Amino acid sequence: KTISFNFNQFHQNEEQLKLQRDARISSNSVLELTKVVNGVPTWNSTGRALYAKPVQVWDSTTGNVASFETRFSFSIRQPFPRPHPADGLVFFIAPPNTQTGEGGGYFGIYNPLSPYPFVAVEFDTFRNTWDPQIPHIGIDVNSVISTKTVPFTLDNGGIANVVIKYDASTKILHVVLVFPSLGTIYTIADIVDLKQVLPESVNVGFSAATGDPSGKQRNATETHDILSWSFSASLPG
Amino acid sequence: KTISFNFNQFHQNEEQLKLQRDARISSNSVLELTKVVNGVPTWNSTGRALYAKPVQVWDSTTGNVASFETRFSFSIRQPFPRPHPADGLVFFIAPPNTQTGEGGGYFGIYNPLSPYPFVAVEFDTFRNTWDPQIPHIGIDVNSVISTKTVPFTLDNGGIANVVIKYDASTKILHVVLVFPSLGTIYTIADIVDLKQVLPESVNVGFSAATGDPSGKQRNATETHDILSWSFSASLPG
Ligand SMILES: *[C@@H]1O[C@H](CO)[C@@H](O[C@@H]2O[C@H](CO)[C@@H](O)[C@H](O)[C@H]2NC(C)=O)[C@H](O[C@@H]2O[C@@H](C)[C@@H](O)[C@@H](O)[C@@H]2O)[C@H]1NC(C)=O
Ligand SMILES: *[C@@H]1O[C@H](CO)[C@@H](O[C@@H]2O[C@H](CO)[C@@H](O)[C@H](O)[C@H]2NC(C)=O)[C@H](O[C@@H]2O[C@@H](C)[C@@H](O)[C@@H](O)[C@@H]2O)[C@H]1NC(C)=O
Ligand SMILES: *[C@@H]1O[C@H](CO)[C@@H](O[C@@H]2O[C@H](CO)[C@@H](O)[C@H](O)[C@H]2NC(C)=O)[C@H](O[C@@H]2O[C@@H](C)[C@@H](O)[C@@H](O)[C@@H]2O)[C@H]1NC(C)=O
Ligand SMILES: *[C@@H]1O[C@H](CO)[C@@H](O[C@H]2O[C@H](CO)[C@@H](O)[C@H](O)[C@H]2NC(C)=O)[C@H](O[C@@H]2O[C@@H](C)[C@@H](O)[C@@H](O)[C@@H]2O)[C@H]1NC(C)=O
Ligand SMILES: OC[C@H]1O[C@H](O[C@H]2[C@@H](O)[C@@H](CO)O[C@@H](O[C@H]3[C@H](O)[C@@H](O)[C@@H](O)O[C@@H]3CO)[C@@H]2O)[C@H](O)[C@@H](O)[C@H]1O
Ligand SMILES: OC[C@H]1O[C@H](O[C@H]2[C@@H](O)[C@@H](CO)O[C@@H](O[C@H]3[C@H](O)[C@@H](O)[C@@H](O)O[C@@H]3CO)[C@@H]2O)[C@H](O)[C@@H](O)[C@H]1O
Ligand SMILES: [Ca+2]
Ligand SMILES: [Ca+2]
Ligand SMILES: [Mn+2]
Ligand SMILES: [Mn+2]
Repeated sequence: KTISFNFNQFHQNEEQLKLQRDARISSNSVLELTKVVNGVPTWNSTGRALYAKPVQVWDSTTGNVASFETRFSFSIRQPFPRPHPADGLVFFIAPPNTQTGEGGGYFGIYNPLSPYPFVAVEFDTFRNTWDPQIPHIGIDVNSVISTKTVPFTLDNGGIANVVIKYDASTKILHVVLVFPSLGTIYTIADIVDLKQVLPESVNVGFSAATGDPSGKQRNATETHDILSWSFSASLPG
Repeated sequence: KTISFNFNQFHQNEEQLKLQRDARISSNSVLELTKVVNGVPTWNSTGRALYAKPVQVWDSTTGNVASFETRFSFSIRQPFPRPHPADGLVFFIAPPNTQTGEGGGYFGIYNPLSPYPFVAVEFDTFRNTWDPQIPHIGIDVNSVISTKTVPFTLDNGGIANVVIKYDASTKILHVVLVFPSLGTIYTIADIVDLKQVLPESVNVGFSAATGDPSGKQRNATETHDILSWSFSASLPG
């Protein structure tokens, strides 16, 4: 069939969402993935938002795979330039009913203990041992070690428009990152076989994380706000 | 092996540009692919601009194929809404030393009498018998009958930002079309093996065309201006 939803803004206690950990909805409508107290982002924070109902990316009966397009706007404000903001946010697809994973450079989607598959598009702002310079957009498959990455300069506190598109017939997952205020455009694409790494039904959502305590740096933090979000998927048959 | 060039604007008879047919450079720096007399675009016009030097997309010795990224800004002003603007502009890669081809729906890159391979990204503004709804972005390979197309709404006379990127390792050619004034974003991608369709050395450039006389409609016209252009290619070879 063909599912599709769309939030032009968020309402406190959104029946259509599942907030986890530090994820909250501010009074003025934005989805704050990581904690921010009195206008200031704190470290040691991790949160995710999933769409309440599961979506079917493929049908084992027909063998068909769904194509999808999702658009969202986010904003990352980095109050403390030194020594290094962290960690970033990601959009991900995962099995339904998963639980927040490790924080820090794992964005809360990777769980070393009990690893579950996931396809995610990351917006990394802190350089871990496995990362190339930052910030960078990355395409992750079952691992936080991106298959493809591309650098980008962040518009601190500005608005970012993202477009993620998946064409099943070509298996191409292409993402676009635009900062309207700077007129800058960033693009990245890679081949991904959803049918090969994910179950027929999945959850889609966001996950973010601020500096991990082990880094011993309270400054290692930033905001991870989601302003709007629309999703559309087509599974012929 | 990295080649690259940037034009933040164009100047009267530039050293590194080969203008063909109606293509000219206005006194105020824009590259006008098709004819415009006294601020008005005319029909029966065709013009191309090629980068003076040839670029190497692949080496037959190593078998390696180059990856590349090119960005440009164009503007299409359609003064006459009825009966229909035509025909559009394209960015293309082709064997070196080619001559302008047929105009009209062929954008000046296809020559029925002496065909030559070419890879192109088109912004089609007229609907020929082989065309789907217009306007649309299309990826063409040796034919003006796109392998993949996506519709888009034009910002009449507005500025358009384009980003074309080719990743050799995945063979993915992804293009992004942004209209900053409307904040709209369009994206399309397909698999293309340059090594399979083009020679080692090629020319890169633009080509446009206005209504063909056979259409018997002088209003079938519009402008095809290129404001800026940057190109970068990397051959590991
Ligand atoms: C953590 O972020 C703090 C807020 O930006 C930094 O402190 C600020 O540092 C400025 C110069 O870097 C200085 O002008 C400000 O007065 C100060 N703001 C306040 C009132 O705290 C801090 O920078 C360093 O550490 C602080 C404690 C001071 O020693 C500064 O002189 C240092 O530059 C950031 N900590 C770091 C860099 O690890
Ligand atoms: C469409 O444009 C062509 C050139 O861009 C015209 O052909 C050229 O016309 C010139 C003026 O008539 C002539 O000096 C050139 O030799 C000739 N060269 C070419 C490319 O064929 C073409 O047709 C001409 O113009 C029309 C108006 C008639 O006068 C014909 O006899 C000419 O061939 C133009 N077609 C039309 C219908 O405008
Ligand atoms: C060819 O383009 C012309 C310029 O836009 C069209 O004329 C304009 O038509 C408008 C309504 O279509 C009218 O409000 C404008 O005043 C007029 N502008 C001028 C000075 O021509 C033209 O439209 C046709 O021809 C005109 C003279 C009228 O009879 C209209 O009813 C016709 O549609 C366009 N011709 C076409 C569509 O083939
Ligand atoms: C990072 O954030 C944690 C919140 O999830 C803090 O611990 C809290 O959660 C633990 C379970 O992991 C609970 O047992 C505690 O009640 C919570 N502690 C607090 C903040 O009230 C965590 O705090 C540190 O670690 C916990 C286990 C306690 O020892 C705290 O005193 C200690 O500060 C926090 N880490 C840091 C470095 O702040
Ligand atoms: O600043 C926040 C970041 O914290 C972690 O990043 C690593 C670095 O901060 C690194 C510094 O050398 O330290 C790592 O952990 C330490 C242990 O704490 C220490 O006991 C010893 O084992 O060495 C290691 C490695 O040096 C931190 O993991 C997060 O992983 C990162 O995402 C940021 O949030
Ligand atoms: O008006 C601009 C467009 O002109 C051509 O488009 C074709 C169509 O307009 C088509 C009508 O359906 O007519 C074609 O030409 C006619 C000949 O004039 C006629 O003698 C006979 O051969 O039939 C054909 C139609 O097949 C036009 O070519 C351009 O092709 C298009 O790109 C626009 O520029
Ligand atoms: Ca990281
Ligand atoms: Ca056409
Ligand atoms: Mn990364
Ligand atoms: Mn077309």
